Amino acid sequence: ALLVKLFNGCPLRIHSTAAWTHPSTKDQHLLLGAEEGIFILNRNDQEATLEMLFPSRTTWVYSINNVLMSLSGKTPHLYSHSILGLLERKETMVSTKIQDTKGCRACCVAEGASSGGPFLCGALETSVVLLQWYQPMNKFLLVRQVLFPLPTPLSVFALLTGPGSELPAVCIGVSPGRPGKSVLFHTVRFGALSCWLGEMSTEHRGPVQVTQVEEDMVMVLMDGSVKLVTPEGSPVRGLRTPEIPMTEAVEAVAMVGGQLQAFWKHGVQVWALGSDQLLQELRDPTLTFRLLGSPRPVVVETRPVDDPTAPSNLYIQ
Repeated sequence: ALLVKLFNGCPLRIHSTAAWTHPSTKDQHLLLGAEEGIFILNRNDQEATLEMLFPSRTTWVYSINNVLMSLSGKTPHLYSHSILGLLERKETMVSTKIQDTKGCRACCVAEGASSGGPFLCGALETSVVLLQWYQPMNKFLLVRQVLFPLPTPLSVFALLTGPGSELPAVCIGVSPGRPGKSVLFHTVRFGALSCWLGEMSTEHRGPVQVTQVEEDMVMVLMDGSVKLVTPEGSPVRGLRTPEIPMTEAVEAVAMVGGQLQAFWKHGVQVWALGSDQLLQELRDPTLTFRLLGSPRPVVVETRPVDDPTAPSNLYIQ
């Protein structure tokens, strides 16, 4: 009804997805970070093929132009890959390990924008690394490494950028603020050493998610609700009612066409604007749904309930 099938019976264990379009061509290819390695999804006519590009286990994947960034290896490192190079090594290294990223547990992205980004932030043990996009070399460069108070286990790990921020800041948690209107972000600027005590609610209740969707708007999933707030955590005035209660046990959310897409164990819901309608909805108790990537593109995974051993089907939005 809403989801378009990409692949039938995927035997891979997929952790992360990102998109890429071949220059001088039309169709974008899906890049997949899997336990089995990095794959590209090709499609000649009505046949889809998953082609391996990089053999190391991969938990995180990200592309900009013709560069693929990845978190890979049994001992994790941040990598950069030439996508064209990877492809040319499979036609019938181009892959560089990045310094000081050994043991990296997680990477988040900030799409600049006024700050001369994009920016990558990798979490280590007692420190974080900050990488900045450097166009003249089409390369991310490590501009700052700093000691940082990292929770264990990592929960929220996102980059927030307010207007006027020269650099993004690190958000490693979120808490309730004004009941049903605002949130309190746990953001630490680079070089600062802060943490939050007391009512450090052990994982609130269930699913939590912090995702900056606009220069001055952050999407927050917390305590069965989705709030649209400023990067400082204030409610976004203009327009009205920036909160949407979740009817389902929503696990993940995304902002796509200015619309809110929610994902839960047995479905996908679409919501409109600042909070009003409910547009489309996909429900199926026989299928276990799982968000793989968002918002560009949205990639969703299904399996028969409840057979996690089974191969999966892949979809786009």
